[PDB]
Order: sequence, then C-alpha cells, then structure tokens
Amino acid sequence: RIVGQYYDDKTAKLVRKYGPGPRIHYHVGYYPSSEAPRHTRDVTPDAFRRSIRLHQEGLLRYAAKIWGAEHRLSGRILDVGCGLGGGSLFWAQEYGADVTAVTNAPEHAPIVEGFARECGVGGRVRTLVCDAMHLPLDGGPYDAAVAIESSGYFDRPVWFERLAHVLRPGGSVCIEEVFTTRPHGADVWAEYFYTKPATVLDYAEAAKAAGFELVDDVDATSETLPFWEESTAWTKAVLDSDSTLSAVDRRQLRISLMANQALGAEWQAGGLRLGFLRFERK
Amino acid sequence: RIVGQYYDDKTAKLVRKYGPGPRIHYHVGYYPSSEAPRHTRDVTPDAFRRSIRLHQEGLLRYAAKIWGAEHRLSGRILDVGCGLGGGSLFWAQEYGADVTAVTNAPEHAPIVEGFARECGVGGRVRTLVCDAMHLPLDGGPYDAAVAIESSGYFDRPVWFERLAHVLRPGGSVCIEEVFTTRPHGADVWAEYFYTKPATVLDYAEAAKAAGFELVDDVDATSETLPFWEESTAWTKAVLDSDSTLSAVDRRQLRISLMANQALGAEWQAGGLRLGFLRFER
Amino acid sequence: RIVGQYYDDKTAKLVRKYGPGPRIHYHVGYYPSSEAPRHTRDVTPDAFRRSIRLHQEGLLRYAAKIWGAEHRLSGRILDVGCGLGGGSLFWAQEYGADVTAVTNAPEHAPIVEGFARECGVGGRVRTLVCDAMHLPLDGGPYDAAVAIESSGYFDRPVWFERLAHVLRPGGSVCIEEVFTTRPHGADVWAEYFYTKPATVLDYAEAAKAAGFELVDDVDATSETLPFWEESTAWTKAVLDSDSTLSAVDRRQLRISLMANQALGAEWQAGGLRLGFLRFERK
Amino acid sequence: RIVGQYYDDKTAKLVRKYGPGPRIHYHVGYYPSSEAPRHTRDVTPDAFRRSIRLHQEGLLRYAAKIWGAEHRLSGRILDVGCGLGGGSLFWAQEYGADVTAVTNAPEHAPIVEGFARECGVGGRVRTLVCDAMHLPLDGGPYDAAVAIESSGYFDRPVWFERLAHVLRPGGSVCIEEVFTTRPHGADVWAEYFYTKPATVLDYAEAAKAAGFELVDDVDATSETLPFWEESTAWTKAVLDSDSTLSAVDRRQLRISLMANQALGAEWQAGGLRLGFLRFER
Amino acid sequence: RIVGQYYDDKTAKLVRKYGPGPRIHYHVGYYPSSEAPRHTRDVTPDAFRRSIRLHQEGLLRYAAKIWGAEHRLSGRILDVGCGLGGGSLFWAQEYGADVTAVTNAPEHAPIVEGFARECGVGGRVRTLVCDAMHLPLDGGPYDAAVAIESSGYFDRPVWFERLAHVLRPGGSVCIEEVFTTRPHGADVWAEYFYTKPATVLDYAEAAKAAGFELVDDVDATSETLPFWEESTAWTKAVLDSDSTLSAVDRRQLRISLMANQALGAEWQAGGLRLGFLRFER
Amino acid sequence: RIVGQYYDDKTAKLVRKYGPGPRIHYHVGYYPSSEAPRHTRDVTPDAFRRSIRLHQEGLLRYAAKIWGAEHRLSGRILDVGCGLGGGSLFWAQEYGADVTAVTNAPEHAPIVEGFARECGVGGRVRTLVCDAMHLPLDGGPYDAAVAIESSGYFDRPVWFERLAHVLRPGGSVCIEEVFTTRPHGADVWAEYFYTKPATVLDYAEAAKAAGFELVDDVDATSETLPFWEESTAWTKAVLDSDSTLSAVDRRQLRISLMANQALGAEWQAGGLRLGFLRFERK
Ligand SMILES: Nc1ncnc2c1ncn2[C@@H]1O[C@H](CSCC[C@H](N)C(=O)O)[C@@H](O)[C@H]1O
Ligand SMILES: Nc1ncnc2c1ncn2[C@@H]1O[C@H](CSCC[C@H](N)C(=O)O)[C@@H](O)[C@H]1O
Ligand SMILES: Nc1ncnc2c1ncn2[C@@H]1O[C@H](CSCC[C@H](N)C(=O)O)[C@@H](O)[C@H]1O
Ligand SMILES: Nc1ncnc2c1ncn2[C@@H]1O[C@H](CSCC[C@H](N)C(=O)O)[C@@H](O)[C@H]1O
Ligand SMILES: Nc1ncnc2c1ncn2[C@@H]1O[C@H](CSCC[C@H](N)C(=O)O)[C@@H](O)[C@H]1O
Ligand SMILES: Nc1ncnc2c1ncn2[C@@H]1O[C@H](CSCC[C@H](N)C(=O)O)[C@@H](O)[C@H]1O
Repeated sequence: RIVGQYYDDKTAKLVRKYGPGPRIHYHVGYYPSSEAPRHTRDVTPDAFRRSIRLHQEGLLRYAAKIWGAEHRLSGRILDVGCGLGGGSLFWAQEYGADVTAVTNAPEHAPIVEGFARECGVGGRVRTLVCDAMHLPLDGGPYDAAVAIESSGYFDRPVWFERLAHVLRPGGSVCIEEVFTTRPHGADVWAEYFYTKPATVLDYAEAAKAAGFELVDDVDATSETLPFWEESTAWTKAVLDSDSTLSAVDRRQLRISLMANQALGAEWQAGGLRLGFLRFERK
Repeated sequence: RIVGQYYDDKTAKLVRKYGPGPRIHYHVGYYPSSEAPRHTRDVTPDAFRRSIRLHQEGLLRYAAKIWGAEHRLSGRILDVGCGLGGGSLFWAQEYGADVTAVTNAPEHAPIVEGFARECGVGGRVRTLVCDAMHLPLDGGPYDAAVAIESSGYFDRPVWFERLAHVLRPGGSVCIEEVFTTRPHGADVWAEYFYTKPATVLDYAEAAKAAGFELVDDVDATSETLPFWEESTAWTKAVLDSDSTLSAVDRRQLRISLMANQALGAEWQAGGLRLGFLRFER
Repeated sequence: RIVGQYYDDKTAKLVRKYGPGPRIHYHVGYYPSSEAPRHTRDVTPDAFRRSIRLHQEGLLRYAAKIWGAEHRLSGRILDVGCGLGGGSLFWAQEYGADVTAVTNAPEHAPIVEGFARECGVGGRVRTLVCDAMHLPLDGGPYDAAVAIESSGYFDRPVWFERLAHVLRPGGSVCIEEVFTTRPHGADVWAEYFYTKPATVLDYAEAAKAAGFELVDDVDATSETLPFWEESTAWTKAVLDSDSTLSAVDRRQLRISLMANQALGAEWQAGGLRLGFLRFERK
Repeated sequence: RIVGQYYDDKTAKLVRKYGPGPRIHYHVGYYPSSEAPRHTRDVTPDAFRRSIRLHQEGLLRYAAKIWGAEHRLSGRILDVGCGLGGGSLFWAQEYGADVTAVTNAPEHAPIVEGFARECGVGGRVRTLVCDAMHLPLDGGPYDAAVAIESSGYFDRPVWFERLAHVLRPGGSVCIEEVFTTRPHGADVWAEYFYTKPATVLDYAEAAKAAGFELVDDVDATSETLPFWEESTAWTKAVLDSDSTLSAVDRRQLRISLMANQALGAEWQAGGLRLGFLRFER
Repeated sequence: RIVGQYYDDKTAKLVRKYGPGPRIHYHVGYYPSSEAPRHTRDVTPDAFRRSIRLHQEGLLRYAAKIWGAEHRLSGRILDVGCGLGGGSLFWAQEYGADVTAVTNAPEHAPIVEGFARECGVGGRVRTLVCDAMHLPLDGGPYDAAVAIESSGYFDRPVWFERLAHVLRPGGSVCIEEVFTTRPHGADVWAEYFYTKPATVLDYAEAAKAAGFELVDDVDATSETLPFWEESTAWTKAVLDSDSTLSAVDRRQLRISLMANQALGAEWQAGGLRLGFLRFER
Repeated sequence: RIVGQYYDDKTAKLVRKYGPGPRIHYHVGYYPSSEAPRHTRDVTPDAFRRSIRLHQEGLLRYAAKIWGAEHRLSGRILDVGCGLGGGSLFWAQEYGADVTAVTNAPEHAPIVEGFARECGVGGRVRTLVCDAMHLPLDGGPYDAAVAIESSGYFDRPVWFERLAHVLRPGGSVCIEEVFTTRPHGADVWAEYFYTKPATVLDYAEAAKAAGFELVDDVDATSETLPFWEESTAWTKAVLDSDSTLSAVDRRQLRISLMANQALGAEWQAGGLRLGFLRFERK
C-alpha cells in the first residue's frame, strides 16, 4: 500500500536510531529479566542506541533458540518484511540460511544487498520488492518463513495460503508479532504503525485453513516492555543534547517521544501481547 | 516560513475538528470550573466538537472580560495570527471593533474574508498575508493588538518593536499563550507545534525594550487543562466511529491522539503556564 | 554589478540583525563617547540589537546636526544607496524631505515603499532601482543628495558628474563613508563588502572636477569604533543562545563574527577613517 | 549531505591553494619547531603554497612515524574522507598499502582516481562515493582506517560501529582531528567548516562502545598553529599580487582571510586541541 | 558574625591606612577623571594616604550630588555599616542630618561616638551595635538609609524587609556597592572581604518584594579603578620606607599588596560593577 | 621565630594541596621543558595536585642528578628545613641516606616520623625541632647537608659557620633556593613567605667565610615557572568546584590565588632566580 512509501521515507530515522553497522534491526528488543538496564555512566543517545541494538539482537537470538533455528532456519527460508536486513543477515550468518528478503519499501532492498555484500553473504541473501500477499516466488519449496513484526501488515487468511504453496510439508512459519488479547487492545500500535493486529486465534484460524498447525505459542509481552523505556530514553537524550536540530526534526522527535509513551502505556495495559508463534505446514 | 506552509496543510483537518461555524477557533478551550463536562450517552465526534467549540468561544469571552474589551478591544485592532478568523470575527461582532487580521498562511486569508461577509462585518475585517514581524504600518495607528496562541511563533523583541510603531500610546497588547515556567517546560508543545515558548519575564523584558508596560498577568493553566481531555476524546470518537477512514488519515488521527496525550501530561507537569497578559504602550 | 545580488541575498540577515520596525539601518553606529555601552542586566541578542539600532539612529541625528538638515536636507533630496529605507524615512519624517531612494538591489525597493506607506510618508518617498552612476533621474533639480555608506560602491569622478547635472547650484552632497588614510588601510572593509574606499583627497578631486567644493570634513573614526564591539557581541549572543540554528546558519554567523573582529581590528589600526563630508555645488 | 555539496563547490578554490601535485592535501600543516619559516624576499602566492604543501606532507610523514605506518598502515586500509586523495596516494606510495578512499563529494572521486593512475598506483587505490557512516563492508576486512581531519564530520558512535565490522581484530584506527578541550572551544572551526568537534574522551567512549581501545594520544596544537600564519599569508599574497581578480573571488578570498584570522586566534586560545589518536580493535 | 570579629581585628591596620581624621573612611575612592594623580617626588606613605582619603571623601561628595542629599539625606537616617564613622560624620556635618550608625563591630562603636563629639555633632549621631538584618525599629521612622560598601554583607531580601518597616513611605535607600555583572565576577572581592556580591537585578528584586522602587542606577567602575593603584602604591610605600616593621606586619602588608593586585585586576576584567543605587519606598 | 608558628598553622593546607601519601613536598616543581602540562581530560583539583606532586618529585630527582646523590647524598646527611619529610624520605629511600630532619615547626616532626615508620625508614630518618642556626647537632660529622627552599629563613654567615663544624672536609652543602638577581627582585616572595632572599654572591661570601667553595651554580628559573600556573590552576579548581567551602576557607583560597598570581608575575620579571647551589667544605 502507502505503507511502502511510509517505510521508504523513514529510512533516514531508522539508520539514525538503529544503525549503523551492517545489521540494523527494526523490531522491539528482548530483555529476559523484564527490566530495562540502568544507564548511569553514559546517558548519551549512543548509549541507549547500543543497548537497543544489543537487545534487538537478543530478540533474534531468543527466537532462534525457541524455534531451534539450527535445523529449522538453516535451510532455504523466506524473510518476509525484512526491514533493512538485520534479521536477514542474522539467519544467513548465524545459521547459514539462504534468504529471500521481501519488502514493499523499494528504497530498502538496495540497502540490504549492500549489507549482505558487506558481510560476505551476498550469494546467500536475495531481495525482492513486492507485496507479500501477491508475491510470485520462484525458488522452489522453501524450508521455512520468518516474519519479525511484519505480519501485522498482511491479510492473514490470504498470506498463509501463499505460504502453503511455497513451503514444503513440515516447514515452519515463525512469527514474532503484536497481537490483541482484548478488542482494541493494540489500537495505539495499530493506528500509529498502519498495522492491523489480530488475536492469536485469528492467526491460527487462517493458518489452519491453509494447512498449518500451531505448535508453539510464547508470551514475550513482559520481556519486551523495557524496549519502550529505552526507545523513549534515547529520543529524550537526542532532544536534550543535540543543538543542531532543526525545528522540524525536533518536532518529529517530540512526536516520536509522545508516541513511545502512549505505546509503552498500551503495552502494559493488558490489551496486547508480544507473541512468538511457530506454525508447521501439514 | 515552513510554519506558514505547515498551517496551510492542516486547513482541512482543522475545519473538520473545529468547524464549521462562521467562527472556527484554533486555541485551547477555557473551562471555568477546571473540569470537562461529563459527556452523557452521546459520545460522538460531533458531541465533542460542539463542546470544544463551546469552550473555545468561552476563552475569548473570558479574555474579553479580563481585558475589558468594551473599551480596549472595540477600536482599530490587529488580530495577529488570526488562524481561520474565529477570533477576528469575535471582536468585530461582539465588540464592534474594526479588525485587521494578520496571518502567514495565505490559504487561510480567503476563508477569513468569506466568513467576514457571511457575518456582515466584511466591511470591518480585512486580512494581511504577511509575517507578523514585518507588519505594514500603512493603515494608520491601531488601538490594540490581540494574539491568541500565536506569539509562540514570534521573535518577541522584534515583534514588540513593530508593535511600538503601529500602536498608539496607551494601546493595549493582549496575549494568550503557552509560557514556560522553567527550562524545557513546554518542549512537547514547542516541538510539536513549531513554537519557541518563553517565560513571562522574557515577554515583559522584550515589551519593555520597545516601550511597553506589563499591566496584567492571569494564570489559566487549570482552566485549560480539560481541553486536552475533550480534544483527546474527540479524536478517539473519530477513530472509533467511522470505519470509512483511509489508513493514511487513520494514522494521522492516531498520531494526534498520542500527541494530545503527551501534550496534556506536560500541561500538568508544572513546567508550563497557559497565561493571559496585557501590555500598555 | 553583482553587488545588487549580494545586497538582495542578505535581506534576511539585515532584518534579523537590524530590524524590525519601519526604520532598518545598515551603517555603523555613532557612540559620541567613543565607548561601547556596558551591557549587564540583559545580554541577549535583542539587547545588542536595540543598542545597535539606537546608535545607528544616533549616526543619522549626528549627521543632520553637523549638516544642518533643517535647511539643507528638508527639500527635494536624493538618498543614494538607500538600503532598506532607514535613512530615507529619517529625512522624510524628521525634516519633511521629499526623498528619491536609489538602490541596485531590487528586492529592497518594495520593502522601502512598504515602510514608507507604514509611516505615512509614501507621498514623500519614492524608490528607483538602477545603478547610481547611470541613473536617469527625472524630478527636476534636487536640493541635496545623501549617501550613507554607499559611495564606496561608486565611481567617484563619474558619480559627481551625475550629481552636478541634477543638483541646483549651492546644493549639498552629504557623504558618510569609510576612507583610507594610508594605502590598503581599509582592505578588510573593501574586500569583505565589495567596496573600493579611497582617500578624502580622491573624493575632493573628483568632486572639484564636476564643480563641487568641500566645505566640511569630520573624523568620526573613534566615535564609530564601538559599533564593532556591539556588532560582534550580538553575533556571539545569537550563536551562544539560539539552539534552533542550522549548521549552515551557524557557520554564517561564525563567519560574520570572524569578519567583525578583523574589521574592528582594522578600524583602530590607523589606516582607515570614518568620515562625514559635505560638498556644495558651484 | 549539504557538506558533501559544500566540498564539491570548493574544488577549484582548493586546487588553486593546495595543488597541483598529484598529491593535493586538505589538512593543516605540521611545523616541528612550532614556528613558520621566515619567508625571505620571495613572498609570492606560490612561495607560500609551496611551504603550505611542504608541511602538509610533513604532517603525514609525522603521523606515519608515530603510528609506525611500516606495519600498521601498509595493508588494506580505509582512507575515510580522502579529500582530493593526497593522503590516499601517500599511503599507497610511501608504505606500499592498498587504499580504499571514502568521500561524500562525488566530484572529488574522479580526481583521486586520475591521480592514482598518474602515480602508477591506480591498481592499489579505489574510491567509494558514500557516507562514512554507511560503509560497504563487501570488500573484505581491512587492516586499518585512517581519518586525517575528516572525523569532525562523523557520528563517532555510529562510525566506530561501522569500523568494528569492517576492521580485523587488532586493526588500527588512526585519527588526526581538531578536538575540544572545553565547551565551545572550537566554535569558529565548527561553524565555518560544518563540523561537530568533540573531546578526546568523547572519541574514546564511542570507540569503546564499539570494541576499540585508545592506545595513543599526541597533542600537536603547537606544531600546527603556524599553518594559520602561512595560510593567512598565502591569502594576502593573492589579494596583493593579482589585479586580474574578479570582485566576487576577491571577496571570497577576503572572507577566507578574516576566517583564517579568527581560526588562528582560536587555535591559541586554549579551548581547542589538534591531536593524533590511534585505537586498536 | 565571624565578620563582625573580622572587622574588630583590622581596626589598627585600618586607622593606620585611612586615619586619622575625625573622619576615617573604609570604601574605595572616586576619581572623577578615571585616573590616579601622578604622584610627584613625594611618594611616601603619607602622600598616598592623603590622596586615598581625598578621593574617599570625594566618593561621598559625589554620592551626595547624585542622591541630592540636600533633601533626601538631611533628616533622620540610618548609616548601615558605618565603618569607623566617616560616612556617618559626613552626613551629620555636610547635610545637617541626624544619623543612627549601625555596625556589628562593637570595637568600632566607641570610635564613632568619640569622633562625633570631637566634631560637635555627638548630639546628632548615635550608634547601634547590632546586626543590620535585625534592626531595632524603636527609634521611630527614618527618612533614609545609606549603605556605602556594606550591603555585600547583607541578606538583601531580609534587609529590605527590615528597611520597609523602619523607613517612611517615599524614604530613600542609597547604596554604593560592588555588584556582579556575570557569575563569579567578584570572587576575589567576595572571598577576600567575606561578602556575597549579587547583581543589580538581584538587589531590585529583593527591594521590590519589600515594597521598594529602584529609581537610580549609576555605574562608577571606571572612576573607582584607580583606588586600587593608590591603595597598592601606599602599601608599597610602607614596605619600602620603614625598616622598623616586624616580620609579622611586614607579611600582612605583603599579603594586602598581593590582594590589591588581584582585586584591581578583577575590577577591570569586566565581571564586576561598582555601582550607586537609590530605591524609594 | 614566629615562622615556626606560621609553618605549624598551615599544616592543614599543605596536606590538602600537596598530600596525601607518605611523601608530601613543599617546594616548587621542576618542569624540564619550561612549559606547564596541558590539562584537558581532567581539570579537577586532584589533577593539578598530582601534577604538582609529580613535578615536585621531579625537582628532587633533578637535584640528585646534578648533585650526584649516589655518592654525595647517600651517607649521613642533614635535611635542614625538612617540611613534612618529603625530601627526607626521598634521600633515605632513593639513596639510602641516614637523615637528620630539622625543623622549627614542632607540629611537623611527628608527621615526619609517622611517614618514615610508614615507608620503613624510621631507623634511618630522625627529626629534631630547633632553630637551624642554634641547633646542637650530636651525630658526629655529617657527609652533607641539603636545604630545599629553607635557607631563605637562615642567617647565611652564621648558618655556614654551623655547617663547617658538623660537616667533614669535602662534604657538600646542597641548596635549592630563591635568590635575588636585582635588589628587591624577590620582594613578593620574601614578604609573603617571611623569607630574606639574597644574591648568589651573598651566599658565596658567607660560605667562603666559613670555609666552603662554590662548585656548582645552576639556573632553574625557567624550569620552575610552570609551577605557578599549576599552583594557581589548582587553587581555582578548588574554589570553582567544592561547594562545601566556608566563607573563611574560600577567602584564604582566594588570598592564595591572588598571591600565586603576583608570585608568578615576579618569577618572570627577571629580578629573581631559582637556583641550585652546591658548596664543598675546605
Ligand atoms: N504489504 C507488505 N508486503 C511486504 N512487506 C511489507 C508489507 N508491509 C510492510 N512490509 C515490511 O515489513 C517490515 C516491517 S518492520 C521490519 C521487520 C524486520 N524483519 C526486522 O525486525 O528487522 C518492513 O520491512 C516493511 O517494509
Ligand atoms: N510568522 C508568523 N506571522 C504571522 N502569523 C503567523 C506566523 N506564524 C504563525 N502565525 C499564525 O498564528 C496563528 C497561530 S494558531 C491561530 C490562533 C488564532 N487566533 C485562533 O485562536 O484561532 C496561525 O494563524 C498561524 O498561521
Ligand atoms: N552601484 C550601486 N548603485 C546604486 N546603489 C548601490 C550600488 N551599489 C551598492 N548600492 C547600495 O548602497 C547601499 C549600501 S548600505 C545602505 C546604506 C543606507 N543608506 C543606510 O545606511 O541605512 C545598499 O542599499 C546597496 O544596495
Ligand atoms: N559524511 C561524510 N562521509 C564521507 N566523507 C565525508 C563526510 N563528510 C565529509 N567527508 C570528507 O572528509 C574530508 C574532510 S577534509 C579532507 C581530509 C583529507 N584526508 C586531507 O587531509 O586532504 C573531505 O573529503 C570530505 O568530503
Ligand atoms: N551583618 C552586619 N550588620 C551590621 N553591619 C555590618 C554587618 N556586616 C558588616 N557590617 C559593617 O559594614 C561595614 C562595611 S565597610 C565600612 C563601610 C563604611 N560606610 C565606610 O565606607 O567607611 C563595616 O562597618 C562592617 O562592620
Ligand atoms: N629558622 C628555622 N630553623 C629551622 N627550620 C626552619 C627555620 N625556618 C623555617 N624552617 C623550615 O624550613 C622549611 C621551609 S619549606 C620545607 C622544605 C622541604 N625540604 C621540602 O621542600 O619539602 C619548613 O620546614 C620550615 O619549618
């Protein structure tokens, strides 16, 4: 949709906040203690940035553990909604996977190829720019598909049909996602990020219809709540310190801070769930 | 500047929220009991817009009370940052004043003029598409200048210099504004609305250096804090009610809700003051 | 020349620094004690701005005194190199003069008409945009011409010929200007402002050739030196306080500060002279 | 950004001052006795350019001494902010290094390549027109990275993160830069050259957070202060010598003289430090 | 407090420097041409003491001019921090005023009284050994209060509160003092003389909160800077002239010279202002 | 004299400024480059303190070098005017000397015994509290005497007679001292510190009378000038940072700063000399 233009235009802010390096993640970070680190020695934007980065990697490491990526994500896999390729390179390098990276933000694909060349995995990571519900996917059967915080953009009934045609029997669909637990329980997240979160039931119903079984359903809501404290704290540090900010840039950072507070309030209100689902194709 | 274009762009989203009147207002509302009305069983967008418009009108009635608009605001006045003309029309109609309405949003100028005719005061209300800190003084001396929530956009020293030359001696400068009470006290407000809020002392110093005497200072922070609850409710009523909203306007509305939530929290955090000021030349 | 484009493009900085109001001056200020005021209660940019403005008006008041503007500048006069009209309105209002305001910066003429309307002298102040050495000047004989800090842009032999045709006998040419006293003694001023300052002899030679006599020659170098301290101090205050400055705006202010220091050093090196000349047409 | 365009624009005024070589350098000179040569009876522009170029070359010789470029700077290195390639060529020729020269001025990239061929090291020197804080890591691990007067343009935390991924363990990061020694100590330098200078501690903190160890810190403020006297003299020699200078370029030269005068004063005011740093991964 | 004892201790070293008069003054001198007299071929301690005493007297004559002591300082006044009574006697004799002289140095009170008799105004000059911020109001309303170089020792808010109750409406408060013009601008002065100097704004704020209006503000920094040269010269003339000085008093004199040298440097550094202020109740 | 009471009472300030540890020096520091170090990373009082301490040790190391302490100061020696024992322990430990430490400040002797016990040299360092010109010195002939910045307190004719009786033939008198080169050229130093500096001629005349020859005369004025910059800078840092200072303590620090500036000005005025003399007994 317009979401590809919305993801295009914030390329600059993502590299500012979640860069640099070759692996830039754009998803919430995982704090296995449900507590944000205390930042004392160093309260500059770069301190929160590196802490956000490290715990965003912690999210991937945690997922590969509970999903047993050693055998389930080491083969030929789809990285649906790849962002800037942080996840894509993570599977390619940590588990040797051959990755097809999918995005509807064209500005992003060349960045992912750059970063893959960079780490030397350009022969095992490929991008393609299309909608993930209409994608023609040459590349034979894939052993798995991973969606880190992108399935909220998808039509789930139709998306799971798509994956049923391109995933071999017994292949996995691994989803990290914001879900509702009550109705409207993720509205702040939904309206601000142009997503349409549903319940875990909705995902399971749509996946069952296309021939997938739910084999794992993990609640990481409490372990990802600290991400909003760090995300907020970073935004405050930039506003507080950098005096080269134009009035326009300063207002976007302000709007980002205002949103991070309302998102963090929602996260703990009990109406949403940060989940890790894994489906197996029947 | 980019602000004048920023006001141009939000003309439609702002007639939706605060229209249609012939008076559309773009300032916080004044709730004299310092609490929003409990909204009954009608919690639709129009129920809240009507309440927002009501207390927006009340803010001007209250300003007119404490300023004694009978004598001070009933002559040849500048409406500096007229928005969509709601304040301009107010002074023309309720106090028989002749009003020159200044803005840097050129799209808003026709709207103020069209509404001036439909009220039959088009012969008492002209517009000036210019910067407030470069005001044409041809147009003779003015009796007073009123700035309802616009002066956070101004270079106060320079603006008061301009006012010192266009305003007769004893002329009043009537200001409603968000001021700081401490450093960084209005940062959400400042960074979201593209303003540079300053303290009351800052304003009095700049006015003095241009020959102006601060003669009145009222704190109305408590009475305007409920505006954020009604403004937040209206936004929720829209996201909740109409499922024929495009994803793009649904996301803009969402961002406004997060903003209103951050803005109202800062309104009560202590660092900010919604104030009413009057200077005399 | 290109000087009109150079004067056009700094319209923004002049209003920032020497505005607002209706009378914006762009010339050095006059401090009759040869001492800059001590700024203590208020060291914000607006304090220095108002002090610069007030002493720039002091320059005009001082000039009208030593030039006896009551009879010499109350008639029909040429304001050559009018800037933004500060001088022009000053003669029009203080002494009732009918002013023809001349500039080679077209962006500036509409600003001067605006300010003249503003003060109600639009029937007694007119602009025309041309080079001051090729100007066709309808408007009969003029009783005087005033040039506040503009004659450094002119060919003096040719300019004085021009004034000899349009000034009645016994009319005055009033010049405030930077002059050299030694060779190269105004080079910092000259190269930075695109002027060509000469000596007082050079001016007198060129004016004698076209039929003018030098009747007054005043040295205001010491009374205008404090202007550089205030001009510098303002520039520092803006840089020090305003945190909305872009890197580009901050570098121009820095470059302005660097120039104000070198100009202030030149001013006192003994090589230049801030002069007030008055010539009478023979 | 606007900086990369700002470097594009001054290509001609900078080949005039520091060319023609095949090595053109755009960093201060190093005067080991901390004083400029007394210039004899030849005080022409070329006399000063030759002296400027001499000590610019000496700065790289001195950096190569204290860094031991024999082993640390003789492999596959990044030349981050290569200017017109003078430093790049230096490492290729004097230390038999293979050099990838990074800039954000696209006009400068052909000039660096052309000069790499004319020296016969075009097979040891490639260019990368990109931002330094988004460096292509395809191109294998590098031995070291050198930044002569470019890092004031960088986001140091982010830049060191990028370096942590492109540089082998034990790889060196060699920096010559203007640092602050106190707040606002390099403001003339910063506001004129579009940099954000920071202290040595700032640099070590950002390097640490990316796994880098500060292993060397040399103060060369005294030895580089005369550069401003030679740079100022050159400019004066040009304004003084050639009367076939257009008013526009005569005014640009004049502004550079006022700048050099303000820059050299700040160099001795205490608030700034011209330093040489080396980090190890 | 310890200050009142600190004034007690320097009674002899201060009669030596500024005596014997019947008027001994302990404030800087006022040099109307802003330069010390060139001292001829007599450069003895008494030559300089005479010059110091001369311009100390002139400071009070000048204060009396700008304050119009004819009407404002010729009634029932407080001399707050009277020192050794030189200012007290001045107002009694030159302006026919009745003076209540306040100090916290109990040793100084007899000296002020003895000198009041020897001038024949002992019936117009009484003393009050107390703290200035706890003044006995029994003694009826006063016409004015004058504080020559004593108010740096006061809690200004509290002091002005006390003044608001002892001074009739329209009563004047006349102050000569070292003020700051910027933070830390009078630190040598403050730390050596045990004062807490504040800005002129600080003083006006505290006076306002007690119902006082600042009506006059004169800067006399230039005219009092030579005092430090004469005060330094006097000290040198003493160390140089008399070889029957004990090592202990020779070291005290030496320390005073280093102090005067540091004090006079700070007087011209910009951070300080010797000012004359008048408030009206 | 009263000088012992003056040295007693500033025990507190010396430990604050030149402590802690076991070796506290009270003499100027030696900067072999004639340049004070640039303090940038750390401008707290402790940075200047440690730099002052290190260069005060540098003074002793420099003296032992030019005096060849390996054989001239390793034997049984007098440390006249020992301060808090910094010099005394330095000879005892670095060259194995047996030290008799002399002072007229009794508060100081127990501090020196404490510090000697501390370093384990209590059997080779002894204090005695008396005037250095009337001292009965049991302890046989001494091989040398050292006076670091104390001889300014002594009657030189009489003091050298004293040393002639207690020093074996060929023994050394090693003096570090402020000397005048012009008359009054050390007055600031003299009056502030209760010393009576004389010229090098005066010292040589008095030492010749008691049977000593001047064999070495070194000018260290330029190498010790940076000490005043550091001493001043420390005093400023304490005043600037510590907010627990009483008004009385703050005024003494101020008075100290005022003195350090006038002492530093004197040091470079050309009227005084920081000298290292060595005399040999005939
Ligand atoms: N309709 C659609 N089809 C394909 N990709 C989409 C899409 N809508 C959104 N996306 C992509 O989904 C991603 C959401 S955030 C990126 C997530 C990334 N895997 C990470 O965690 O690092 C973006 O890359 C966005 O471009
Ligand atoms: N620089 C500028 N010059 C003139 N008007 C400006 C301005 N910057 C902002 N404004 C105007 O000031 C107004 C701010 S909000 C509108 C306030 C209006 N009185 C009301 O209460 O409805 C807008 O009209 C905006 O366009
Ligand atoms: N060749 C030329 N012909 C006419 N005007 C010129 C000119 N060159 C420069 N000027 C004008 O001379 C002025 C110099 S500064 C403006 C001076 C003004 N009178 C004041 O003091 O307020 C500018 O207005 C500039 O546009
Ligand atoms: N963001 C950025 N990314 C990459 N290079 C940059 C940059 N910003 C500035 N630079 C480059 O850094 C250099 C700064 S000055 C040139 C330094 C060069 N080593 C020499 O001494 O000659 C310029 O080449 C400039 O274009
Ligand atoms: N707390 C206090 N209460 C009353 N007097 C005080 C005081 N602290 C200081 N003073 C006095 O104020 C005077 C300061 S200096 C003496 C000033 C005197 N008017 C003159 O010019 O000679 C001293 O007399 C001192 O004792
Ligand atoms: N008349 C006297 N007799 C003996 N010692 C004296 C003296 N007068 C001063 N002194 C001592 O001389 C010393 C001067 S400063 C201390 C110097 C010490 N050697 C050091 O550099 O670390 C003090 O210890 C002081 O007490």
